[PDB]
Amino acid sequence: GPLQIWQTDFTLEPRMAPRSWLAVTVDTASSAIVVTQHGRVTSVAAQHHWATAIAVLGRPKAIKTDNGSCFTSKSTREWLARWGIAHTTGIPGNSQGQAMVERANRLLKDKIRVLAEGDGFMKRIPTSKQGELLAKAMYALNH
Amino acid sequence: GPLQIWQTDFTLEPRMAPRSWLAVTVDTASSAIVVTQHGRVTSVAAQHHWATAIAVLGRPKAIKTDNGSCFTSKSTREWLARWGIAHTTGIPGNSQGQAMVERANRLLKDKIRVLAEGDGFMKRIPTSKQGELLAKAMYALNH
Repeated sequence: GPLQIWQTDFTLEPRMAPRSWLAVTVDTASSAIVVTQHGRVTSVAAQHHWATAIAVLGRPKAIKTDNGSCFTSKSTREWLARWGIAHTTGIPGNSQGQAMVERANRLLKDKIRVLAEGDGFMKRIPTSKQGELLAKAMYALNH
Repeated sequence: GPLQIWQTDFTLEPRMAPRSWLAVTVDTASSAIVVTQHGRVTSVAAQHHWATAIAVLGRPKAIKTDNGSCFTSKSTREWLARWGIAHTTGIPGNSQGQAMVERANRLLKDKIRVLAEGDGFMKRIPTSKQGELLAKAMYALNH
């Protein structure tokens, strides 16, 4: 739709190392999730994530995040303005701007663990298998 | 929907080198496009592409391709059977199974060129900028 409001954060998932930082977006009205893998939490990683999320879900009206450096930076402020997307920040875990994405963090990590163990991976997923496993987890949660 | 029929092919786009092989899927009923970048045309690259496409569009009922090696291989036949997705092959360019995806190849390449030149890239896109540019092209065509 034309009035989406997203919540975005980062969560660490060592099953996906070396690119173990998962950037996670939930669309607040639909609950759809987009997830991407990153080697580090940086302003540019957030921006790469949102570029992917726009290609999957469409362009949102606003994004809610916490007040960490990758969200409060001049870089990210300009990227969001470039796209015409509004942005509000708050404290880590604030229920208003972040509780839904915290729940998606946990749903994703549980699903990644179940799929991985099912394929016989009890610890880190082999690098060559990670992309398809992450995409299967996203498919499964969105169904 | 639950009855999608896709057409998939590969097209070479040197603006995106070194990962210049674009895997392209169109959903035949909706005309939505998914595109991913690959360094080589292989059975596994097709499979990585379709894993992404399932996370974006949902699981299709069938996929139409040509009869190249990456589509007729025992590997790809098993991957598709694993997912419960039916598959038909035909001759390169057959209008029945491939004309729509050939049109998406051309729409994508034109859009990539327009965006790239707009950002001042007259030849290859800088590697660090390619992911977001490809995702912008996919967004723009699907809108």
